[PDB]
Amino acid sequence: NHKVLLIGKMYDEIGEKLLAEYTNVEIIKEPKQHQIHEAIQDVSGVFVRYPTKLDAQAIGLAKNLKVISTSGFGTDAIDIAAATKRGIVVVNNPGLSTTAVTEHTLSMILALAKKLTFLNQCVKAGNYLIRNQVQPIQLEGKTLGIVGLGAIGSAVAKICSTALQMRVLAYDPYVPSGKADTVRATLVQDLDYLLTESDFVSLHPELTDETCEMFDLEAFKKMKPSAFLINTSRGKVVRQPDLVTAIREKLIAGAAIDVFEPEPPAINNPLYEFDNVIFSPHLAGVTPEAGMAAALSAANQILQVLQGEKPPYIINPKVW
Amino acid sequence: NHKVLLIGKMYDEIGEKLLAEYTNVEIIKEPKQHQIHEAIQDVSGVFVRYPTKLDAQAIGLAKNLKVISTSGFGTDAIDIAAATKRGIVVVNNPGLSTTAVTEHTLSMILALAKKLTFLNQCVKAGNYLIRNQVQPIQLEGKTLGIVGLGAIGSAVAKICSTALQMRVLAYDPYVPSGKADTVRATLVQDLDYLLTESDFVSLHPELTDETCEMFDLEAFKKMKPSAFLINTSRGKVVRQPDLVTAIREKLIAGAAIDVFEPEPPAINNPLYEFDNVIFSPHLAGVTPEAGMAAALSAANQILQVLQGEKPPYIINPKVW
Ligand SMILES: NC(=O)c1ccc[n+]([C@@H]2O[C@H](COP(=O)([O-])OP(=O)(O)OC[C@H]3O[C@@H](n4cnc5c(N)ncnc54)[C@H](O)[C@@H]3O)[C@@H](O)[C@H]2O)c1
Ligand SMILES: NC(=O)c1ccc[n+]([C@@H]2O[C@H](COP(=O)([O-])OP(=O)(O)OC[C@H]3O[C@@H](n4cnc5c(N)ncnc54)[C@H](O)[C@@H]3O)[C@@H](O)[C@H]2O)c1
Repeated sequence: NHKVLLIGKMYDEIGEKLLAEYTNVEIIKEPKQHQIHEAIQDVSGVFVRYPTKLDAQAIGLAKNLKVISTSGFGTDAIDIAAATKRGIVVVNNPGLSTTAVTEHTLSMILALAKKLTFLNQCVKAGNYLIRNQVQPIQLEGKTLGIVGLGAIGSAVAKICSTALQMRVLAYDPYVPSGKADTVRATLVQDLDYLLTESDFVSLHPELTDETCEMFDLEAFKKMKPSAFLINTSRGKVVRQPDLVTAIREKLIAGAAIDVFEPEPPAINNPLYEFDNVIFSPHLAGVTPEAGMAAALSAANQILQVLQGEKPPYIINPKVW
Repeated sequence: NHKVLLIGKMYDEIGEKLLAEYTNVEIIKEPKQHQIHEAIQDVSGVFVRYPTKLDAQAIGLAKNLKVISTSGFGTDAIDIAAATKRGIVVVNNPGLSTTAVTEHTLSMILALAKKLTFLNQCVKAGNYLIRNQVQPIQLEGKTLGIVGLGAIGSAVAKICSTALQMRVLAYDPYVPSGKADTVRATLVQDLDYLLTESDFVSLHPELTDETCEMFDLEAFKKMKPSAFLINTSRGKVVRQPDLVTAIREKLIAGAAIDVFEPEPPAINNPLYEFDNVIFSPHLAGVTPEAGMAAALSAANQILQVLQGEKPPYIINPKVW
């Protein structure tokens, strides 16, 4: 009966097999615009692999379209306004990768502290004697500043405070101090104190008007020159030209970045030049386990809409 | 009264200041052989920064020499036989870097699981789209095999089993099963079972005739092709040409290496070619905190010998 189009593969094939048991599924990978246009014309549901964009032209051509599902939390690459105008349900698939992002964050904190990429390059260049000039940092007793004490911020705080014996400060205007106590952190109401105290600052807030570009030049000026920034949250929490300035002018010692603004990043991003900035391509939340959870959630919500059942994660509820 | 020669700096200046309060200290850095010969002639004590060698010629020229201290555990670069022959006390400074090496090991396990160096290179090359071909590994529920359940092996096991929710197996013929239970690991008497079960194998044994080259080609053949090797113990625990073969032939998925055989490694080490092997220059145990502990221990033992007091860590006790 119903046809479904996957614009990009899911993060695990289980969701494709689930859809195929109930609908006629077509998958297109890294498609050109004309392939989207030809394949979307008669489908009832669409899945979009982040960060691929789904625009008003494609939505206008999709004469039978009832539901659009993203692959994870982010919907900024979907023209939601055009979908809402045509009564199309947009769902996302959030909150299914807490463990993945927590582990990734720990990996990046440790890689910066142990100067992993730099020391690796030195040894492979024949400069083992770099060990007379550079030492790793011991995490024990250092201060980690967490911005955003939500699901991931809490999980990172708990591991860093207990297993790694770090002092953990958390800034989050919307939680009680008891939430920080639970994970052996201290809630601080003054972001300036977190900035001046922290040896590592890791960003985990929801992206809002309040947190958009909250990490700008003024924030980097307050950080310790020896401190590192980690961002696995959203690219727009950081003002990218200001991070460039902060790295080049040595306002901070380095950064680890999994998220970008814009997404995908341009090929000539000015941050790539700096050996003390390390990158991953928005993969903090994409392990096989997290991908399977997100694939099942995306497939289930598509099937729900096609059967007239309300899905859990509607982004534009006024269409229902 | 007494003069002391530092062949290389200590890992922290506190030990140099402690020595200078009681002796006349000279420091030479990355010295040529003739500088060692001229500076050692009349000193009562010598400190040697790893992995610098102190040979029979230098010891024979050191007419007043009473004590040699290494910087850490390893004494293989000292001609102990020549020192013992002249009645010279050799001390090492062991067991002061458990936390440093534990943290470093975690950093390397996580960096391999999250494909850190590879994904960083891809993004900086403009290949963010590598995220359609490569996914990180989620550590939760995977099996870590620890070889050697001593101070560092136990500390790594405890963090990986509790904080990271890994299944931990330990091989160590000289501990009771209760020691593994304490850190939420399982002791296994069959090394083959650890090899076939593990997704990550991390080496932490003492180097003995039994553990020398225990990780040879036969061992790599039993490991999972998807598994990784981590070595922060001693270079001689691994048969280096066999690790080269294992990496090139894809018997294992990668490795992280902090220790080398020989030390220092040659500039054209065949392992450097492989992007899935990451290196650090024998720095797992050298944070500022661990360096300060080792520097104080080295300075104290030198001063002890110069005052006729027996130091804790004599390597050649038959001279006392
Ligand atoms: N890189 C990835 O692949 C990936 C995957 C999942 C989530 N994320 C992102 O990671 C971040 C954390 O995810 P989560 O599941 O823990 O979200 P969450 O909703 O559980 O927690 C977010 C926290 O941000 C806090 N916050 C709101 N305004 C703040 C402010 N002005 N200052 C400080 N904190 C503020 C909220 O009070 C909340 O506690 C989100 O931005 C999420 O979209 C990224
Ligand atoms: N990379 C560095 O900078 C650095 C720093 C400190 C220590 N190390 C090395 O790390 C390793 C671990 O150090 P540690 O302080 O935990 O030592 P430790 O003496 O506390 O423990 C070593 C363990 O090895 C075990 N062992 C002995 N024979 C074994 C065998 N055949 N198979 C498996 N296990 C066996 C012993 O029973 C013991 O439990 C040592 O080789 C040490 O020299 C490296």
